[PDB]
Order: sequence, then structure tokens, then C-alpha cells
Amino acid sequence: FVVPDITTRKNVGLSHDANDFTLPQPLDRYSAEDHATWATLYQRQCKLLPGRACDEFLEGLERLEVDADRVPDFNKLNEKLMAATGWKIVAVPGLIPDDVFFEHLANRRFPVTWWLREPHQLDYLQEPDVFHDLFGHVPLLINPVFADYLEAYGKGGVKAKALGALPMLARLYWYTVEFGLINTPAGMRIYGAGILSSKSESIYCLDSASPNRVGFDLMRIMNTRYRIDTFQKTYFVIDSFKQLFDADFAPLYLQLADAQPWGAGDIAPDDLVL
Ligand SMILES: C[C@H](O)[C@H](O)C1=Nc2c(nc(N)[nH]c2=O)NC1
Ligand SMILES: [Cl-]
Ligand SMILES: [Fe+3]
Repeated sequence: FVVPDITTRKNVGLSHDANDFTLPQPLDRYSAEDHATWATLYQRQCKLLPGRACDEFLEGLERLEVDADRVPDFNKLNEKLMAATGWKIVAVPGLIPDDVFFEHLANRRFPVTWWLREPHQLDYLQEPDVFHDLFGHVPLLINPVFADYLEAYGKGGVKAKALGALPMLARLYWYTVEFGLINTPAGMRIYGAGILSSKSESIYCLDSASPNRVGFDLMRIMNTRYRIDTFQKTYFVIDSFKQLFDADFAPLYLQLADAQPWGAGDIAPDDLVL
């Protein structure tokens, strides 16, 4: 007998596709309380991100008109997202298998957990919810180079076979799409979704002496461990989304397969550090 997780409780009486894990967005299951939780999260993040989020993120939020006051209707959002970027969101019950995830990204589908966090649980979150996925991840698709990066990432994941590739690709996604920073002429800014949807990470990642801030390096990153239950110990910094995009992985998985991974707090001899 155990504490059910929120994914299980939210999805009772609900089905999902056996192959691709999608379902129609269950609009009737958001409460008044949920729409208030959404508005509170949205308003809080939008006061923190001036000076912090990269310009492209802020542009996406505006161009997509992500709702400020209610959990968005995914079909309505998709009208704008498809026209502007060629991508669509699909509702998923929560975390889905890695192979299923890659197949969606490879086909310009972004999986979004449909349910929302409960009020006393507005942060420290580990599992995605609809605020993290829709507010954190989706707006950055307005940058076509980042969108193409995500599609390419997915196609690479579909193709990956070598033992050890899945952790390597998870680390790459984590230190870019979830927790990446970008150097800009106006100063260091944020692009990672796990930062942008979090009050605490948004502040910490640009205002703390403890973590390392390391220039992006693909092979380094694929061989670096990460932690889920704490603030990050290293952030990787890109100079441009083109650098990310410009980054066949098959020989790379083999080069790194027997390698000892770097710890989440380590500095490697070839790193460039801030
Ligand atoms: C990307 C890496 O494989 C990571 O373990 C995954 N992230 C996600 C996932 N599933 C969902 N719904 N969202 C994610 O962000 N499964 C796979
Ligand atoms: Cl491979
Ligand atoms: Fe995420």
C-alpha cells in the first residue's frame, strides 16, 4: 500500500493511446481552483523573467498569447503554434517512455502533461505538469533554430541504438532544453524550461556564486550526471541557438560508453568557465 502519485490520481477514468500515449485534453477536469493556480503561476513568472529570460522566450509568450488567467485550451493554442512554427502540442497523462517522446519530437509534436499542480505544491516539482510544459517549454518554439534543434534531437533519439545512448541523450536534453543558459550582448539569460517555469531556479541560476557556469560542449554534457531534487550544480551556456542546432551521434555514444561520467558539480580540464 502506497501513496499514489499525482499522475495516477488525475488520470482516474481516463484512457491514453497504447502506442503514442496521447489523449484528448480533458477540459472538464480543470476546477475553478486550477484556473486560479494557473493565473498565480503565470503572474509570478512574468514578474521575474524581465532581465532573466532570453528575448526569444518572451517573444513566444506574446506571439502565442498563452492564456494568463486560465489553463489554456490546447486546440486553440495549436492554431497559432502550427501556423507560426509547424509544431503542435499533444496531451499526455504525464511522463511517457523515452522512445515515444523522441518519436513525437521527430514529428514536430510536443507532449504536454495535461493536469496542473495542486495549490500547495507550486514548486520543487520534478514531474512535468501543464504549467511547466506549456509555459516553460512551448514558447521557445517561436525561434525556428530552436524548433529545428528539438526536431533534430528527436530524430537522433529515434535512431539511437547503442547501449548507453539513452542516459547520454537525457543529459543533453536536461542541460539544454530543461536547464540551459545563453550568453547575450545584454548579459547572461535563460532558455531552459525547468528554469523558466520555476520561481526559485529563475533567481538562483543568474544570482549565485556556488554553481559552475560552463561553456557548451556536446561530448562533455553527454558525459555529465545531473540531479533532480536540488538546484543545479552546473549550468551549460550556449552562445547562440545556431550553436545548439549545429551540434550522427552513433560514434559519440561509442566513444563515451566506457567513460566515467563527470559528477554534477565537477569541472573538467577542457572546460571554459565563467
Ligand atoms: C528526454 C529524456 O528522455 C527524458 O527522460 C524524457 N522527458 C520527457 C518525457 N515525457 C514527457 N511527457 N515529458 C518529458 O519532458 N519522457 C522522456
Ligand atoms: Cl547508435
Ligand atoms: Fe521539462
